[PDB]
Amino acid sequence: MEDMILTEEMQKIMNLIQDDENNVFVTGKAGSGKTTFLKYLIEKSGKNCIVAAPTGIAAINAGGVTLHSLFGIPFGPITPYDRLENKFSEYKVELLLKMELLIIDEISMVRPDILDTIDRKLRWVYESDEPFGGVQVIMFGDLFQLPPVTKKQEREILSDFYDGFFFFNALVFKRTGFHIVELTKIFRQTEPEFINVLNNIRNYQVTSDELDLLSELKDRKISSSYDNEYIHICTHKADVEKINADKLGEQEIRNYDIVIKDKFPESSIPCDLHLKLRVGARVMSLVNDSLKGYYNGMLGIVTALEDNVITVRMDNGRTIKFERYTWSNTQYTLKDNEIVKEEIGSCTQFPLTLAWAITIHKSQGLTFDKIIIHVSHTFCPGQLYVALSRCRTLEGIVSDAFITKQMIIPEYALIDFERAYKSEGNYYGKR
Ligand SMILES: Nc1ncnc2c1ncn2[C@@H]1O[C@H](COP(=O)(O)OP(=O)(O)O)[C@@H](O)[C@H]1O
Ligand SMILES: [Ca+2]
Ligand SMILES: [Ca+2]
Repeated sequence: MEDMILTEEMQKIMNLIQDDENNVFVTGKAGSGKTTFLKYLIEKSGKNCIVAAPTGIAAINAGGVTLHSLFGIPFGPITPYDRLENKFSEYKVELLLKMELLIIDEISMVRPDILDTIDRKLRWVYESDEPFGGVQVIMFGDLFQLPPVTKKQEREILSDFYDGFFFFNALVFKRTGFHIVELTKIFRQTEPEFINVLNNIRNYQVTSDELDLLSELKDRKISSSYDNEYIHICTHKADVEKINADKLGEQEIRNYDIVIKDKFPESSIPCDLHLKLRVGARVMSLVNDSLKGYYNGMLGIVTALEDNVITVRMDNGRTIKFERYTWSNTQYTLKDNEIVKEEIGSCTQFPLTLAWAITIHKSQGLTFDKIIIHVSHTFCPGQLYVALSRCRTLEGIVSDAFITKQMIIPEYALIDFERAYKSEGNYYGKR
């Protein structure tokens, strides 16, 4: 990227990371430039960086590696007194010993014990008492997107040792801490009234006027149809697959298989395994290409299907000839005494997926012009905030049922964290 804007908030982060004793939590809503600024921070860093993330898909998109493979972490809850098989290769040890700056993306998807397992592993390899073995730690993510639901079993094992199931509850943050910088510029568009409604909801300050706006979002006619430009945002996987497949149909179906090359983790695959399409299918772009003119999350309609090209007319009116795309699975090594990346696998497939409907989970980090919210009549803190936040404006939202005050379920663990650091020098943990 070459026309990137350097905001005062981004420079504040760069100012902070100069002092290599400073850890930093970089946060902000979808569209506030976290992924782009991450890349900038990489390039403009005089330090051997490693980028890691808690899922393969997020690792791949950030150009990094999973936390579990980087540090050899067993899958499952781990107390501070569960003993680790600290078996690392001589190369992994040498690599970790050259890491000066660890960057964790999607920090809010990191279950807290994993940070502590990481702190322990680094202390063992550095033979030090300093948290994370003295390595500087930068963390990127939206504080207000919930992590994976805690499985009934992890719940029981871990509650004896932790106060909460958010990343800042890691025990290491009694021994170290971090500055917080929220990115507040939304580059795609700037919408005060909508942004203020989202914030009022997440802070449980909804005014009676705002409660009335939510009521007017209901529209049975629009929300029960599938031929408009609205995308159905639903919580459950089954509902989205039902809607997408129902609309796809069985007549004149074209199939495109994923091509795997060398070593690629199944759960890191960010595309369809068997992309099935037809002329007129509603689809979403999965990757960004500024020169070709599409971005991750752009919606369009298939108009032509050939062997190696899928022609799509996007919502903005442009026709685009999509070709297959190759995601690279990389890992870090040492070239001399410098950390570099090396490809160990790839997968190849058209970067499009059916998009009459998308899950709340698959749409993490995306915004759309027009959404139909399916009210999750269950409950759980923060659901309605997440669903509303999938839109770019207030006027673009439609609901399948009336939105009532009781559907606003606040997450007080998060409100307390925000208000506590905002009044403690934008810093959390030990000084
Ligand atoms: N520094 C920047 N200057 C100009 N545009 C930006 C900048 N950062 C992000 N954008 C724009 O915002 C959109 C995506 O932002 P992104 O980096 O994905 O933010 P996030 O990860 O917070 O969702 C793109 O349209 C991109 O061009
Ligand atoms: Ca992002
Ligand atoms: Ca240090």
